[PDB]
Amino acid sequence: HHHHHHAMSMQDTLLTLDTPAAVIDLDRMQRNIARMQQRMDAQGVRLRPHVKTSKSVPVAAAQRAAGASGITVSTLKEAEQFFAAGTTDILYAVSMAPHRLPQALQLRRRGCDLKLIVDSVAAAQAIAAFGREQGEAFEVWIEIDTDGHRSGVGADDTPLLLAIGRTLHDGGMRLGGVLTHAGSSYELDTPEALQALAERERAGCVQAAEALRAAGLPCPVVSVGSTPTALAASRLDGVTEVRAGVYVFFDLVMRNIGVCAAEDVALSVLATVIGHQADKGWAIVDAGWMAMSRDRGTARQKQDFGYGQVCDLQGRVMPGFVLTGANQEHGILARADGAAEADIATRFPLGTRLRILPNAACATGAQFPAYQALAADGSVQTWERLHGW
Amino acid sequence: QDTLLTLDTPAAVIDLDRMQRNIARMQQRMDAQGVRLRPHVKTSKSVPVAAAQRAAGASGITVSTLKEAEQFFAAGTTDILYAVSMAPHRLPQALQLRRRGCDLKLIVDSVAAAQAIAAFGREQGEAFEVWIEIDTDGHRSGVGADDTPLLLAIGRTLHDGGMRLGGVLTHAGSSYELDTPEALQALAERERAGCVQAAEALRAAGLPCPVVSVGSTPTALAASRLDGVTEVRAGVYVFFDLVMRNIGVCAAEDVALSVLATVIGHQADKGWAIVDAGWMAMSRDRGTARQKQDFGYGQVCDLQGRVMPGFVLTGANQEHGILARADGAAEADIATRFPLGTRLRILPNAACATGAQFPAYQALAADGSVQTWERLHGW
Ligand SMILES: *Cc1c(COP(=O)(O)O)cnc(C)c1O
Ligand SMILES: *Cc1c(COP(=O)(O)O)cnc(C)c1O
Ligand SMILES: [Mg+2]
Ligand SMILES: [Mg+2]
Ligand SMILES: [Mg+2]
Repeated sequence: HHHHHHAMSMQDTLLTLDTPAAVIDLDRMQRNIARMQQRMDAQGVRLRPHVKTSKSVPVAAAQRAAGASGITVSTLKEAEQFFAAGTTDILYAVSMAPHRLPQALQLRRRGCDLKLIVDSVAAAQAIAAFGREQGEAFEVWIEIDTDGHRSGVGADDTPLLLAIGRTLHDGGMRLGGVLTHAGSSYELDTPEALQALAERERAGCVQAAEALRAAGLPCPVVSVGSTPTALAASRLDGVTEVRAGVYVFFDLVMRNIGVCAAEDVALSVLATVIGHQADKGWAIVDAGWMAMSRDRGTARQKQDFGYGQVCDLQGRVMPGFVLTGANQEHGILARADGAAEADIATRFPLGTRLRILPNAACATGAQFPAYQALAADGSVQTWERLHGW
Repeated sequence: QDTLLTLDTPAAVIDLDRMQRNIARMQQRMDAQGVRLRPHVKTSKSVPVAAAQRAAGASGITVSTLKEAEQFFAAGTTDILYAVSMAPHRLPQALQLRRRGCDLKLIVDSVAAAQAIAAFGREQGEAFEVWIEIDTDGHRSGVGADDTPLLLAIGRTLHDGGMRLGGVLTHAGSSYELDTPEALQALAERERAGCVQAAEALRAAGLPCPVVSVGSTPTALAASRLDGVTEVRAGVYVFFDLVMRNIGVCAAEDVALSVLATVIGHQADKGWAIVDAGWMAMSRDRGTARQKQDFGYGQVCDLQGRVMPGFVLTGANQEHGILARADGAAEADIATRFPLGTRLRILPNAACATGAQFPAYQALAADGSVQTWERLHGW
């Protein structure tokens, strides 16, 4: 059995991978994918996962297989990659730059049903003029600011919403919907505050759609979501789809917001112990910030996990030990409480492998060309992901 | 031709005239000290950047991973120091590089790692070259500078084990917390002294120690004398960054890496311009937050590279940066100053962190044309 025997001899596990490596526990990932799709199905709304967390074709394929409708992307590079992989229904959810209009036009002309978003009269004018010149009715949604976080028209700003919506509609473009992202949910840590923010996000985005429609303008989609508000919303009246992406893996920021446990976290960075400073209680590992990223989202939350929570090779949290510091290719493993562990070298011998849970999975993942997707039998497979623009 | 007007954004642009001045400045300082410069390529991981460093007089390179050793060896560079405590599990990869003809040097700071190297080398018929890392300032790895028994035990393990004990090295990375010439000079002296002290203790015990290697970019530029030292290692100086400007070893105008970004909208009530360089372009590094002037997620410059003091990225989401006044006020009519589609260039907090976010740099020539210079990602 030639292929079998060769593949067996080539197969990696967590003991044979070189470190650092970004490992996806596939069973935890599938539980996360099921949980989010079940919740949206219960709310009677579509799920349009945001692939910026993974930028990985097989990850998005698992989201689609579970029932997802389309994807959200954060770059046109993502739109190109996932359209080539067979995803047609793609929302580019970053305010459209006019100079990217030729690439968006080429993606639509090759058969990608690519939606763009704007929040200004001038961006709507640019799209409509290019669309008229090029004989393309782009679909464009208007981004709404519901929580003061980032881009978007105020939900209560009827004159600007009308001006933008008329610019698109009069200009022969398809005004397809409104969207909002309540990213301020990341500053909360109670179920009450998260439920209230999810209600403000839904209410505001539906308010903007109702004002466009009261002026005779079409607005068939109402799209909301962050992972914390997707999991917290009690009701989604008026909403057609919810966008969420970090949930596929979760991370320690999400654990601190309270929408998951550390044991739901599916992404970890496999690392090796490469030295010590025994008098300071330090183990030095080969996962520095270039593996973890410089994200320190947990520093301002209820529990600071430094550059990440230490787990053993079986993925079980080792409470009390975190990466307290990080240089580029070296992480400093020590007690979070600030005590010097006695005998750090017997606790973590040279060559020991550990798995570090990330502050932010979106930021850790981008540091790696690929993930190693870990199956229940202990084998891994390389799953590429996209870097750059 | 491709230029700053035609590139998609965000893009990581190296101003070649600025890079070359940085290259010349460091090389000239190391010449004046009578030491070799072994640049640390972990800042750029880019073959043409290191080629310009070599053209100006650099001797060999330092790398932070064996993937960089593979890349630079495949491009013809053979004098490579891998300056991260060696993991025994990567010994097969190091061995294959040496057998292929790469003169790859490894480092250790423990008896156990030295025993692992020496046993594998004897079995494989390879006299690995290994330097001992010395801790001269409490920053990271290494044998304590006055820890002679540890030093000698590692040295004897290597040399009596049939390996080539090639040298000692230190990196005084605590230089990054300083911001005065006096304090940088004293740290550079402490770095030099402790590294030299270790070499002398090896030699006094009859062990070879031909290389004494020190450096960080701040201590390379601040050191008043380098007696006893054979080479200096420095990397971030090739581009500089705002961390370095705040340490005081360069000006913002010297920073040769910037991120070209387009204005994609505004929040006029807040005086924000939104740009398409978020933290995925800048990285999450916020090293200037702990220094005397905080530059947020980066210092704004105009398309010509003019620094615009007082505008910085005060915040950043993944693919959106928030450009606003550093003084906290709301710029009145921000959209009339920076209309949609305006291009700006952002100086990074940490050149090593921002560079790693991009698959390639755009190297900007005097005539305004660019050439793409790929760089390495991953392990
Ligand atoms: C990232 C993002 C999402 C998903 O939010 P998470 O909390 O990261 O899952 C949704 N919509 C927009 C516009 C996004 O940028
Ligand atoms: C990065 C590094 C250097 C170069 O110091 P910079 O201040 O970044 O130029 C030298 N030696 C070692 C061991 C390093 O890790
Ligand atoms: Mg995120
Ligand atoms: Mg491109
Ligand atoms: Mg650095």
